[PDB]
Amino acid sequence: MDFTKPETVLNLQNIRDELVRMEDSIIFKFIERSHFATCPSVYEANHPGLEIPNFKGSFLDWALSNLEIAHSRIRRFESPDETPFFPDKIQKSFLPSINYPQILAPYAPEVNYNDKIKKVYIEKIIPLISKRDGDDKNNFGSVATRDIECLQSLSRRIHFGKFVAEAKFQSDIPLYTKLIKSKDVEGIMKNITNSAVEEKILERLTKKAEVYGVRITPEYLVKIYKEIVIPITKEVEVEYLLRRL
Amino acid sequence: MDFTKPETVLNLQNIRDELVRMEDSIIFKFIERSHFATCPSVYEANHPGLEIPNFKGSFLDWALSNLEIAHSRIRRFESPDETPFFPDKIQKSFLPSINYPQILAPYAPEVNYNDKIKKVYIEKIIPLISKRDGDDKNNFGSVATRDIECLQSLSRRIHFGKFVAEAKFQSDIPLYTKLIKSKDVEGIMKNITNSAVEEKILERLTKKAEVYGVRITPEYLVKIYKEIVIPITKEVEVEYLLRRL
Ligand SMILES: N[C@@H](Cc1ccc(O)cc1)C(=O)O
Ligand SMILES: N[C@@H](Cc1ccc(O)cc1)C(=O)O
Repeated sequence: MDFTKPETVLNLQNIRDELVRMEDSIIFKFIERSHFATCPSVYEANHPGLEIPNFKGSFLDWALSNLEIAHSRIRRFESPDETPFFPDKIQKSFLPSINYPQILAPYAPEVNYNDKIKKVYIEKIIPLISKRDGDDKNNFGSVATRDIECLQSLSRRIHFGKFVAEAKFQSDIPLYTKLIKSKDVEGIMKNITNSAVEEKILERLTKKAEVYGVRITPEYLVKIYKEIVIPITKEVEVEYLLRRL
Repeated sequence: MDFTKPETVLNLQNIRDELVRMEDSIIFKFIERSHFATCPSVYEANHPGLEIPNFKGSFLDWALSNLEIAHSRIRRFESPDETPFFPDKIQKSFLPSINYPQILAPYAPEVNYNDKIKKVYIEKIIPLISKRDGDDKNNFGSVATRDIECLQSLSRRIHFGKFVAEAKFQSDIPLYTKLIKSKDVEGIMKNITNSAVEEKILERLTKKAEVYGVRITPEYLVKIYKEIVIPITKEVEVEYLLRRL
């Protein structure tokens, strides 16, 4: 797959493979973060305790923004692959700009979920995967980096659902146009996902978790994933598809 | 293991576990980088082609330094765990300084291998693990990040050999003092490593590689590791130990 070649992106088996790569990650990112306590202070807004000059926003926010700025000068946020959490602060690169051919529909950028992702990460995911609850002041830096990477993995995967949904639409125009025209959510819902194949994916994902690393059993993790992360993946697909005509 | 508790660091089973975590990584970092071409320009000194203002040094150097500066403000380079590649440019943190009790001998900082690590990475490792040779200009940023992470994993592991060797020395003072006093390298050599246990580690490591991802077979990779990386690990142990009295 290459984002400079539409045909290679819209290819179903290719995306199929890409996801396997971007879904295994989120799982590896979670297993990493699961070695630290909850560290509420790392998220409490306005960074209570850290003397950050006029910064307003959690410690996590400062760190993530700070690291997104550093990562941008090397073209990280120019690929249709990446969507930053702080667009208003990412710098430009001293490397040549790459011509990425249009693949998705124009409105595509309007379909952004970043703020939702971080909200479920911090409120719903963290409490479940932490080693324990409480601030671990000697690891605020380690923990913060972990979140930034778990946020980065959740985003890229979730937002890749526009390509996943665009490839699908185009794989069967006649079918989707009808579903879309009748604003039939559930119709769309059942055609972009096969229970038979989704489960085998999760069965594979569980096996990876165990062999990788790991209080949190492999199967329990895959369910945290299946029940809090998956639903958001599909919200991007149906939103995109509905306004596709 | 906690670097604020000497007893928990010097603990043999703990380090045993830590390595398993820091050795599996290097392997995951290699499998990642193995999806890109060699990109010689990314290493060619003085960055031929990239208009970097008075910078002198490869593109990799600019990137790595740039990202080490960003990672430092969150205490990354204060833990006895991390040793930067560009000490003369890492900033300070706006977070409280952590009191890390002395564990290793005073001369410890003199035993630095960073420049060797990057030299074997770029000249010996890259040519073997790349998908192919040649510049892949549309990925110089992706590739560069991969190296930074493979450099970061190689370092932390290799330099952790001072703790690994200090724990050993202290685990059997009488034994090591004799070996050291006679400047008996091979003696030291055979006592810090058991062929029986080293192989089981590699056997385990191979299994991980396969299940993780993967031209480069799992077993072939583990050998690249065993033959170019391991030797440097032991060079840190014997150097440290020799000047331990
Ligand atoms: N664990 C230390 C040092 C550290 C910080 C950030 C890192 O990415 C790595 C290590 C801290 O949290 O202060
Ligand atoms: N692959 C693109 C964008 C990119 C850069 C750096 C990254 O960390 C990620 C993506 C590039 O190399 O320019």
